[PDB]
Amino acid sequence: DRPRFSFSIAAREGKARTGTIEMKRGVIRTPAFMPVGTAATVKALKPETVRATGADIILGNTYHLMLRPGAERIAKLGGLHSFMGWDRPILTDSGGYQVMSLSSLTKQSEEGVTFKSLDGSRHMLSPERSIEIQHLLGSDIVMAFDECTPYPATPSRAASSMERSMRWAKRSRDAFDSRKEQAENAALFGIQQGSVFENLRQQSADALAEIGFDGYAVGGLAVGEGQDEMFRVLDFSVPMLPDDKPHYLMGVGKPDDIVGAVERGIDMFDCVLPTRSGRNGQAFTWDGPINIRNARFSEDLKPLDSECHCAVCQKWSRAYIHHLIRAGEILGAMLMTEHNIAFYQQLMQKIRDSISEGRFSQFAQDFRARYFA
Amino acid sequence: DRPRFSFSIAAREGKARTGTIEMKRGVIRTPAFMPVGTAATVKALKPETVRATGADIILGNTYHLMLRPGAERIAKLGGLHSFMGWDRPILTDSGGYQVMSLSSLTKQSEEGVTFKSLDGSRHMLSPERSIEIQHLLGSDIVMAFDECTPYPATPSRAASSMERSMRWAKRSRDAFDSRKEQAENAALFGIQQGSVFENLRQQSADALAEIGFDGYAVGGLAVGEGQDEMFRVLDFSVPMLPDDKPHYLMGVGKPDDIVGAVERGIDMFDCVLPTRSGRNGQAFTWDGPINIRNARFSEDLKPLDSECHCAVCQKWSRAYIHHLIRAGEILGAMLMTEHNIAFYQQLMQKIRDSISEGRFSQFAQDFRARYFA
Ligand SMILES: CNc1nc2c(CC[C@H]3O[C@@H](OC)[C@H](O)[C@@H]3O)c3nc(N)[nH]c(=O)c3cc2[nH]1
Ligand SMILES: CNc1nc2c(CC[C@H]3O[C@@H](OC)[C@H](O)[C@@H]3O)c3nc(N)[nH]c(=O)c3cc2[nH]1
Ligand SMILES: [Cl-]
Ligand SMILES: [Cl-]
Ligand SMILES: [Zn+2]
Ligand SMILES: [Zn+2]
Repeated sequence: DRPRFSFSIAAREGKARTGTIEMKRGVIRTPAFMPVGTAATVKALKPETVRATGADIILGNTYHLMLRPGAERIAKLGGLHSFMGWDRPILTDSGGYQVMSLSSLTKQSEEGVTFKSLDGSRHMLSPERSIEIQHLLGSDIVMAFDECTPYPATPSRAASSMERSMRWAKRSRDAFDSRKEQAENAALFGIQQGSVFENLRQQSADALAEIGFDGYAVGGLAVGEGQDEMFRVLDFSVPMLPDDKPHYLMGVGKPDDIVGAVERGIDMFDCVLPTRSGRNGQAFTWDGPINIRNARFSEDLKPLDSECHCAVCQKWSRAYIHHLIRAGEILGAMLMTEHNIAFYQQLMQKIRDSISEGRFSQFAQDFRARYFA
Repeated sequence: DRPRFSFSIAAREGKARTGTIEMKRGVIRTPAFMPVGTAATVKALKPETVRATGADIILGNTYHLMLRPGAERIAKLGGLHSFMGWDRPILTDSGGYQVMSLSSLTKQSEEGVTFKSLDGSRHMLSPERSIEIQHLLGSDIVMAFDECTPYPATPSRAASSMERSMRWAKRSRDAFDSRKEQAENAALFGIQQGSVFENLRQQSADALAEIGFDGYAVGGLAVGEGQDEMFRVLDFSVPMLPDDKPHYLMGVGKPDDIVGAVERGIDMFDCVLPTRSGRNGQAFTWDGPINIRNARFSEDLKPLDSECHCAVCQKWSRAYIHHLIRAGEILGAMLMTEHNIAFYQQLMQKIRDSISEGRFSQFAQDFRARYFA
């Protein structure tokens, strides 16, 4: 039987790595893309379809599930896996991003964060409660409860925020370890903060490594800083993390962001872009994104992408999908989403294979030349 | 190879019949239920899923497709079957119901009907244009262009409407026959009108039989008359139609309506109820409909129906589907719709098998006793 957690690196090229994470519920091929399913569903897809696209793991969120249908309720019903019908690993975010994004709904203290408004209803999160919710969900990869520092941030505020997150990281560690069933069957990842500042990123990495985690996320990015800045921060931040554990870049991203992040040592990704923008009519192709709503696609018999191996591209035309999306038809959302998630997984497969073969640098160059032609 | 059209009756019980319609694109088992897909999609289902539920044929609509994406456009793209990815028979309604339902948008004459409002855009239908559109779509069963008489109607107005429909039926016949490819590969059904009046129903049946059609629809019902009245009209109306051709009751209906209509000699049905009410949270079960939104289902681990063989009932709980529908999630619509269409197809299968075995009367009684308990 598989271990609780084992990350193995099979091949490297520069800072890029490819390998596997073995967990009780399955193997995760890295670099990995995690489709997002905040409401216990990857929007518009059956779990079998998510799996058919090549996904090894999906992401859920403590915050959303706490509100609906409720953490205790999901536990009573047998856990998140049984509830939604996905039997493979699930990573759950801790709510720490919502601490920032929904801050106007919040009262924050060193103890935790209380969210208000069911109208005006209150829900509390803290390192202890976040870890408890993730246990109730039966999460396989549990994220520490942090605060995603807003961007931009002054060095003083970035430091204060990061320092609180490191204290919360220790509390997350202790809460996780104190629950035997969780400690024995799930993994716990810490989240590096520090905004765009090298010294704070170093302090955060050191604090997290001292505590010790199964994996290390780079938090606090993909919050409006832009690719140049994000890459600049990754350049110094990723090498600060333990080399022998997975590196997870939260919230990234567009295909080119993913490629560049892998070039900088990232092993795991999540983003709503393929799902959300899919429902909005944006389809990813090897020649760049297209908006299927555009009148130029109304009689285009080609598939969304000329090479894509997904079921959507095997069967339906751009013209049909154009019609569906224009008409607001549910099947439009379904087909766009399946194709985009499949595209993302094919991207990850090409990345993995090219690293394994020592030709990732060439792949990255070729990918960019064509995607941005 | 299969014929253009051959209806064979394999077994009978009272007025009920079971058999097959063989057409070039496939065999239709009767009594048959046709899922509705007005916008070139059965809402929230891939065609493969529609087929997996047991559907042999689906319904499209001349009116909706004329407006979006356009009949000529669909023809240019290779026809409706290729466009939407359903390779089996498709029946297309003629627009005659919309002549009534959208009458405030219309100017009507003996020549046809023009619909207004793309803002204020005009679109014309007539027997000739309706049949032409259905040809452009590549419909397998073409419906005559009629007018669904509003309900209630005075005998005078019902007569005038019916008489116009019979003139339009002859024009539909001639338009269909004048197009060699259509005449050789598709079938044409006439539509009986006459409101709730026996003498007008008889005149309409006689006119249609004199013209001659491949099948005969009972039109002008399921327009607010209620089951008692609908059944009363079917009691005298269905025997007026040629016995050796299919009898299609347009717009019906709830499960009990279908059972009673089969008891009265109906072979084919269409209705948006399982799809539309599915998206609205109504699930059909052998113990009657339930509304999955109801709080009583929030922690109910049972499938939607205890006996249903559909994929949804094999995998997901009422509690999960309750959550999805409450959350407005697309997967909620998908799962409810697949289950409801599967339920309807299982109903049709039970009807067919019971007629084949000479125990349909018993089935109808048992069905009603449990469904309305
Ligand atoms: C988009 N960029 C981005 N996403 C981020 C997320 C996930 C949001 C999570 O919240 C939901 O999206 C709003 C989804 O479930 C998503 O996985 C983050 N989560 C934590 N705990 N800490 C961060 O510093 C953080 C930074 C992010 N930057
Ligand atoms: C609901 N009851 C009912 N439906 C009916 C339809 C189909 C509407 C068609 O229009 C669309 O639904 C509005 C769907 O495509 C549907 O198949 C009818 N069509 C014709 N041509 N003539 C009728 O007398 C008629 C009567 C109906 N009664
Ligand atoms: Cl999404
Ligand atoms: Cl519908
Ligand atoms: Zn594709
Ligand atoms: Zn079912």
